[PDB]
Amino acid sequence: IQPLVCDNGTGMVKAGFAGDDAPRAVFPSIVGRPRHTGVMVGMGQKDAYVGDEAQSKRGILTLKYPIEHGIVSNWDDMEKIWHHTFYNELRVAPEEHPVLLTEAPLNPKANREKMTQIMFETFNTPAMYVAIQAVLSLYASGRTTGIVLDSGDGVSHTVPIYEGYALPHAILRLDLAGRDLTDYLMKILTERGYSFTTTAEREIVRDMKEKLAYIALDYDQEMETAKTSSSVEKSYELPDGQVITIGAERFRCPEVLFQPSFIGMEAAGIHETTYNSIMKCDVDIRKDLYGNIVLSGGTTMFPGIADRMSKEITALAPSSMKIKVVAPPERKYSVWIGGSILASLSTFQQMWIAKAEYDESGPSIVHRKCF
Amino acid sequence: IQPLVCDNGTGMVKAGFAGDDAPRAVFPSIVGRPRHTGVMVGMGQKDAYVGDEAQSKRGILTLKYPIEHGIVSNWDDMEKIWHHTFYNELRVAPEEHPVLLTEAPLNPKANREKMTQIMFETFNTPAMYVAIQAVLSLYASGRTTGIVLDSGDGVSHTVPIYEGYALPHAILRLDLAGRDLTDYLMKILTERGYSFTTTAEREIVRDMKEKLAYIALDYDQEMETAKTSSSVEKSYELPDGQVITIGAERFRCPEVLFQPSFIGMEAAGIHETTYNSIMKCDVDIRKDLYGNIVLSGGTTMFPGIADRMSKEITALAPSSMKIKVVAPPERKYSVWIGGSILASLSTFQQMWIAKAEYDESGPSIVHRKCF
Amino acid sequence: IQPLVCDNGTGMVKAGFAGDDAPRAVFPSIVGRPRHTGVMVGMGQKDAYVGDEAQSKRGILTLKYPIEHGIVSNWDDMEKIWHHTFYNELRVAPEEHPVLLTEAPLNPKANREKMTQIMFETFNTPAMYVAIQAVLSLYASGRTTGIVLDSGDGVSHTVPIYEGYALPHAILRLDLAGRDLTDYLMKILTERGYSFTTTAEREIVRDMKEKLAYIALDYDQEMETAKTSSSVEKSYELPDGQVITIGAERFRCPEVLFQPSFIGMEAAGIHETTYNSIMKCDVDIRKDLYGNIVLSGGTTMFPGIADRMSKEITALAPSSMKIKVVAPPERKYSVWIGGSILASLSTFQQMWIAKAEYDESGPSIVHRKCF
Amino acid sequence: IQPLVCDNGTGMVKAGFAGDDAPRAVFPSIVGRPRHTGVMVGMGQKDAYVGDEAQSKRGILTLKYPIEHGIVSNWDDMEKIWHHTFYNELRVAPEEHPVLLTEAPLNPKANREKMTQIMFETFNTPAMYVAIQAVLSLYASGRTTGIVLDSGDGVSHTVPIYEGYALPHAILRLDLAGRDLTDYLMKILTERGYSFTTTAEREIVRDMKEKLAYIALDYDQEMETAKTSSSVEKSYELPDGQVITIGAERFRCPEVLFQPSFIGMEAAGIHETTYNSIMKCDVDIRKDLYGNIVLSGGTTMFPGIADRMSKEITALAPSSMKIKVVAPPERKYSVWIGGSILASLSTFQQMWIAKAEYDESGPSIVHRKCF
Amino acid sequence: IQPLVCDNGTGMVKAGFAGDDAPRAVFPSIVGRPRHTGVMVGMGQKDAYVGDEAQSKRGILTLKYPIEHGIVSNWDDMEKIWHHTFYNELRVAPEEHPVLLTEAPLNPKANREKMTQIMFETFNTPAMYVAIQAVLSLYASGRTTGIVLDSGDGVSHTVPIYEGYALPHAILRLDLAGRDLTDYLMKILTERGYSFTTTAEREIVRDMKEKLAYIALDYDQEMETAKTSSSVEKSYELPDGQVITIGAERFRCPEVLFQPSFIGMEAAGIHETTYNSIMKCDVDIRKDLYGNIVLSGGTTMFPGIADRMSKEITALAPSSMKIKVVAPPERKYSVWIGGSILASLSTFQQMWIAKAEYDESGPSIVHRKCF
Ligand SMILES: Nc1ncnc2c1ncn2[C@@H]1O[C@H](COP(=O)(O)OP(=O)(O)O)[C@@H](O)[C@H]1O
Ligand SMILES: Nc1ncnc2c1ncn2[C@@H]1O[C@H](COP(=O)(O)OP(=O)(O)O)[C@@H](O)[C@H]1O
Ligand SMILES: Nc1ncnc2c1ncn2[C@@H]1O[C@H](COP(=O)(O)OP(=O)(O)O)[C@@H](O)[C@H]1O
Ligand SMILES: Nc1ncnc2c1ncn2[C@@H]1O[C@H](COP(=O)(O)OP(=O)(O)O)[C@@H](O)[C@H]1O
Ligand SMILES: Nc1ncnc2c1ncn2[C@@H]1O[C@H](COP(=O)(O)OP(=O)(O)O)[C@@H](O)[C@H]1O
Ligand SMILES: [Mg+2]
Ligand SMILES: [Mg+2]
Ligand SMILES: [Mg+2]
Ligand SMILES: [Mg+2]
Ligand SMILES: [Mg+2]
Repeated sequence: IQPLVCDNGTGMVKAGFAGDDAPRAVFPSIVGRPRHTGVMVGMGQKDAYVGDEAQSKRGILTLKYPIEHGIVSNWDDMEKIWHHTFYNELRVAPEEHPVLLTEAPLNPKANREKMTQIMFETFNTPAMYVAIQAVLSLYASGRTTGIVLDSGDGVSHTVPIYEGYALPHAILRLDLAGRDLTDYLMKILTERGYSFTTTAEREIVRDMKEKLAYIALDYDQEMETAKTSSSVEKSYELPDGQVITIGAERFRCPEVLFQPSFIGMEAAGIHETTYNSIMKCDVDIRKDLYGNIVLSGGTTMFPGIADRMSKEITALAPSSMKIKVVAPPERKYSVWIGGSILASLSTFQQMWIAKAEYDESGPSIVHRKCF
Repeated sequence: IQPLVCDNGTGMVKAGFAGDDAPRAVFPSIVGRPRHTGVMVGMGQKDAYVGDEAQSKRGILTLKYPIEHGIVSNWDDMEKIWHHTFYNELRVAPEEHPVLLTEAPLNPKANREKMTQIMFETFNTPAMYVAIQAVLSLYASGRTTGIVLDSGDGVSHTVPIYEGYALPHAILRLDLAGRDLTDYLMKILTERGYSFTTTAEREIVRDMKEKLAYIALDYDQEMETAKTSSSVEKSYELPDGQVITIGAERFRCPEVLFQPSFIGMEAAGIHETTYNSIMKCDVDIRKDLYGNIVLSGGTTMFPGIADRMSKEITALAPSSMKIKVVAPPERKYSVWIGGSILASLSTFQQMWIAKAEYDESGPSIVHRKCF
Repeated sequence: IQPLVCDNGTGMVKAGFAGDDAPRAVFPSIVGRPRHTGVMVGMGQKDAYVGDEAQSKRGILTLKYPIEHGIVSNWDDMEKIWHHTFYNELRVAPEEHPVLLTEAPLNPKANREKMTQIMFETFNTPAMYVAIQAVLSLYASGRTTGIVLDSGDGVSHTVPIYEGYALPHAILRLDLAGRDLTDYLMKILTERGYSFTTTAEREIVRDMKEKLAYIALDYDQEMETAKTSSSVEKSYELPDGQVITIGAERFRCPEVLFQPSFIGMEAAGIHETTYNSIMKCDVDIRKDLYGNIVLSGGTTMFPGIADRMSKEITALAPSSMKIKVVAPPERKYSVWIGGSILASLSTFQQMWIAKAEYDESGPSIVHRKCF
Repeated sequence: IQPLVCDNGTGMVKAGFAGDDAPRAVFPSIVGRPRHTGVMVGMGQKDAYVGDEAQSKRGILTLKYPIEHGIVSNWDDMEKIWHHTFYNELRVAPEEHPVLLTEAPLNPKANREKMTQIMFETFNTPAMYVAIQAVLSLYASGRTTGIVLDSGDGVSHTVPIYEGYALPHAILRLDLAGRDLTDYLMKILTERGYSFTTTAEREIVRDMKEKLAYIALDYDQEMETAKTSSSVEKSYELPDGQVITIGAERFRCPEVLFQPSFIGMEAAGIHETTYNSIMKCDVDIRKDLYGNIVLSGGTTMFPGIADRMSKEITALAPSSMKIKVVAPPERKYSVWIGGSILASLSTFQQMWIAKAEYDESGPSIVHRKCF
Repeated sequence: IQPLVCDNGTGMVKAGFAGDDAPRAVFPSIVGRPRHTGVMVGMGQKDAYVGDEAQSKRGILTLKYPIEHGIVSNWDDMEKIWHHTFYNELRVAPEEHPVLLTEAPLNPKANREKMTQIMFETFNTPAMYVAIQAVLSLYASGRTTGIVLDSGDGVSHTVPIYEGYALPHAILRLDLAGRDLTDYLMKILTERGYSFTTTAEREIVRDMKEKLAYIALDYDQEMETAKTSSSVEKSYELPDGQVITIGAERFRCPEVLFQPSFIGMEAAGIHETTYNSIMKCDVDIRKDLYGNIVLSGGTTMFPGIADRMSKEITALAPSSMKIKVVAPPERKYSVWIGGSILASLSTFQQMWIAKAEYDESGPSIVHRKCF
């Protein structure tokens, strides 16, 4: 009876039972299709590889995320990911457990409504609820007032909350996330002389982004130090044994997250995003929001992102307020942990919109906006 | 058996037992309502914040004084303040102690009568009495003849008294008080370039009025000195660390209390108010009223208001009479102290109109006009 | 010798000679800066695009209004707009004609004073005057008593006037204007699934606001009708040929102007703004102000705003007084027409503060407060 | 003093003086080495044949392009091509004229920097500049806004430009070009039964690609017509008198340029390449880029490539925008003509980085990114 | 009902029933014609000797392989080999069993189509299929991912396969095979002084190639050791008792297979062939192809060809990947064994194109490209 907490994130799908501490199913939301063979059912190799099988057969597939910046945009491959999780990764009938789902804020209502329609009509979910990822990360942080800055690979949204009482009029969202960081690493590794153009090469560049790239404090001084051949240069073994010496491109990929004009995404920086979310909030809230700024999402796992977020809000904020950038471990999993917290909550048990209630009112039930 | 002395003032509610020297419950009469969330009982955050809790959650609330210039005008939030005091601030059953209540003079009789009705029928008060604030401040001043000039944030009323023998035909009341001073500080800080429009910003402006504003002697000479950048300029830290340099707006807010045409309240100045209350009194009373003019209420806590009241009555009075402007400390609390004096008085124990007497005669009992 | 009437409005700058009927220069107050190229003077493309040139190059620029809610806040780009008008749009030496300027009421005095300083010291204006926009719109309405309700894209201020005799103590100002309507249309088109985040997309959303949005009578009944797919849905061609079907978002953008809590601007509605400006005025003035309420500014060009202003003041006013909501054509240009009227007036020729008088008294001359 | 414009293209090297209309030196960038004899200096036949001499001795040589997809990858044979041009083809001392050089965009910086090092240190160039081929082709097209789609035998890069103001964040590059078309013609002539495996046979296949292959409109209908023995079949005389009847292989070689999955180059088609370069650009730029799409490079000389580019962007673009595929004559030479235009420009005379300036700053001068 | 598996190889024709382990008919594909007598039917000696009879009468015949590098090029003698097999070697009616046929990849389609036409119209085959030899050798190797390097006497083709999913865009073929090795042994035995010019002498040279020639590790060091008269010299008895001492010509015949420039076949070496077939494949496939490289065909029966293939791919591959050159026994027969595996497969029973289906669709059926 432990309800399912499926973090339906952009990059990877995290899923597991409520009341746990780590998801069982941790695998990327990738559906792979072959590119140099026939789809004959007769010999019948397969047709589609989902997640870790797609990661194994990464070479002969056309890997494509079905979702697009939170918008699902492709229902068939998404549904393939759904039943693949439910019947191969967690191995439970979907009518046995309720399904608590996650999303990015400010989504088009057709996405939430048709996702509810598929969960209720294809899988016959007993009951469900769709929650914002940032409120879940705040509940997993163990506090009541903070700003949760999630940036999960398609989105980068900020949400301020003050002792509960969620503020819908200062939630704001960007598009600069880890996908653009991967594409910028493609555009910047062309300077070294290494061709990266395919989806397998895309996943290799994404792996180099995860394991190799750090973030500096002063970008200009670090560019000054990246003139002599110093310790900023580093090698990396490719899966065919090839070695790439990555020099100044270590720190100049997370520089996009604080200078979005380097890829031409005309928007504010993430520090300016959070500071303007503070400025949209009124006074007497700011003192409790300058001191509990909380990072979340997997793209806050850069080494030194907290001290880059410090000295930069500090330049924007007045210099008499405590700038307490809080970045815990398991920032990848904070949304799932908060979903497991709310799914275990007895007070939350009023919020499970049942399929019976879906047949009672109709598909317009999913925008009642309660907690 | 010590009866309750509840100063039901406009700005803050002062309450405490009789025979004390300071009220236990000192908190503003503010009921706050949320403005960016739902009022769902299920999660059930709260619904209303009263006084100091509203002062803590000042940012996310719509703060609103229920009372209006002495007229209560909103019975539900006022009743919320009543039981919040009686069960959270003083922590006593209201049938255990009698309740001595305060009011501004010349109120509409429905306010006093329905307040008596709520104290007798909702709370089951054993006995009560409603007294004028100025007579209480005179009894706390320790004299028998004087003019008490109370101005408590919605009202500014003057009462002359001569050795007892309260004069109902020279009591006169205005509306110019600290609320209009706060709104004038909003209108005058727009010249500096600081937006103040919300109720949280209203309370911040009220705090600046309390802690920063003094009152001059000659307003024209002080405007003459407020042309060079001199010591009249002063800074102030806001709760988000913002700094406002307040220059000539220090002294030009209490200038409204002696020039009410600056906000368009077409009435007499407070000095002209008191002088005309003297002129409404007959001769052989004036000599004992020019020498015992007593300030009271929290809006007489401006630095130098006594010497501004001097030289100004002196210009109105003939120059052969002692103009003795008396302004003690605890002018905020003088009404409560006089209420504690009368509530301790054995002679006053005839005046406690009981709920039994309320059932004896009816709701018209509250206008017998005795001492 | 025809003096310049420059409507220095928030959205667009209207300017022309006195004694005319329409401004020659009608172009938005926008200074554009490039975002994907170098500012090398050698090839020297340009550096800044002003107004209609910025509107032409809307795609490759960072369009930014220099002004901010009446406050100019950026003197260099504003000065660029000034000399661009004077030397490209009207083509006259600024010392040849006097310059009558417009502003929103309750501005910080540094804005008016430094604007006068730039007009007198950079351009060498012969003489000038700064007038409130609402008094100009009343003079262009051809009446002597009314309430002018201007809402020009950064401000929304109301001014009551009774047979001349301007009342400074009932003029009141808000911040809810067309800029917030554009940002709310961004926040509400995210529900349809159309990304609008850049300044070019901002101007496209502003164009859709001008050409597509109407205003309802009963918002709740119109939301009731916006459940079936009815004629409230409508398409719009984007400059790349894209088509957006706008349904209930037609009428729910001007709903912000009568429900400012939908964006969290905690203030009164525009109807409550005007009604409270009436209540700040005394009786015997109200009968001549309930019958001559005059709309002005470009954001009163919504279809049906007069009948929305009716039935809503009528619910606030007593039901025995004529509620005559007057909304002429050319409400965009009414401030400029009234400026052309006063600039043609021989009686007004005492009010032209010359640069010689600026050197006579000093920069404190601009607050003498005469008509 | 007419500076050298050397189109350093992949296939052939075009070079000539500035201010002309056609290059003097038009010969392929091929260095040939013997394969059935000794390299004895004693008799001393030769050692290497460059370009047209290699084309004459095509049979007994191992013909090899030194460059590789824009990357030079072989400095000695490239330097042989350089001095062979400068001393046999144009016959001028390289210190007499400045050398304007061309390249494909997104090259590894070592290629540009060491090419500058060789031009400055081996040849002692007086001054130089390296320009993108697409900007040169746009300047030779005589317009200011367009998308130049160059595909010169190793690369196929698209560049959007809007009234100057070069956009570095929508330039994107592929590898599918004429080299892969030649290798696909080898792989597809094996079906006819004609062995092509050597570099002489490679050049013969390249000549058949130039002179024989057209491009269809509907590939499926043209495959339908290529079932009956129709006029799509055609003969060709080889240099030994052999005759090959080429049937459906006429049109199915440029089909690779619009179906890159036929050789397994997992990327977008050239139409999808240009359409995604449009989509990377923002709106208000697209209308001026759907109407001025410009082809360039020698591999746009297929018969009917303009009408194949039409009806295919039209299926991708919305059907309300003018799709004006512009394909001039001399698309081979457009880069050289634009180089002759900029090399004649007096405004461009600031951009000639001298060898003196190379000794001033150092070899890092070649990435200042100015026009 | 066991279907025929006829390895239609270049050198010898292997044929036998499915489900066996060795072919019954193992004889060379040679048709012999007399050269010193008349073809009179009257006495009627014979006219043509096929295979082993031609091998017996090797002296008085003009032995000629009908096939040419996979291309059959002579239909009458090939048809003689077909019915000679079917009626003298296996002794079964061809309509009794289906016939699974083998071929080299990239053949001209007329060869496959007319071979199908002869099998269906002359012999009346019930059903058939034509498979690539390398896929058969991989299925006989018992793995799913590898590179099969077949070199059967006319061809030398490499095919990479990854868990099924056959890659048509990295299959590549040469012409250097055992025929050229035999002709090079003719050209190199002229140095010893032994005339070999006839087809009988050709078969004797081929027998010496099979039984006498090994392959070295370092060719230069083995040439260094082939200066003193050492154990590299060896004798051989000819069928007339003649003895040839073969010295350095032992190892210098398979040196052609790794140095194809010694006969002037301008192509890559077999190690460079396989390495470039790896490079044509993408990454994440290479690790499973560097470790399962599989030799096949009879010309991989040289002593030490595995250790020559090692240290040579190892010099080309990076030195951090396992180079596992796998060379089983029965590399001659691996194609036939894999054909017997697929001909026994029940899943493969969809692939038997019947003569009925040949009359259904037509002769274009043989290019449907399924497994
Ligand atoms: N060590 C790391 N450093 C920087 N980024 C990381 C690291 N590990 C993971 N990431 C980023 O986190 C992403 C996956 O986490 P997350 O954003 O939570 O997925 P989702 O998109 O589902 O929210 C990866 O795409 C990667 O970009
Ligand atoms: N130091 C001060 N200077 C000027 N005014 C003050 C000061 N302290 C308090 N006040 C005024 O006193 C008010 C509260 O006191 P009081 O008038 O007694 O409340 P009530 O309205 O209940 O009578 C505040 O609203 C403030 O305007
Ligand atoms: N047809 C229309 N319907 C609604 N609003 C309009 C219309 N036309 C113009 N507007 C509004 O009027 C504004 C420009 O007029 P105005 O407010 O006079 O400019 P300013 O800010 O200079 O006063 C635009 O920003 C737009 O928001
Ligand atoms: N008539 C033609 N039809 C198709 N392609 C052609 C034709 N003429 C030339 N080409 C192609 O143009 C190439 C040479 O031109 P170009 O691409 O400008 O050289 P570069 O590689 O130097 O840019 C040749 O390799 C050939 O592939
Ligand atoms: N012991 C051996 N050493 C080297 N090569 C051999 C040996 N035995 C056979 N061969 C080669 O194998 C060839 C026959 O095998 P194979 O290539 O399978 O025939 P096919 O051409 O039908 O594929 C002979 O022509 C010979 O060149
Ligand atoms: Mg995630
Ligand atoms: Mg009080
Ligand atoms: Mg305007
Ligand atoms: Mg070229
Ligand atoms: Mg064989």
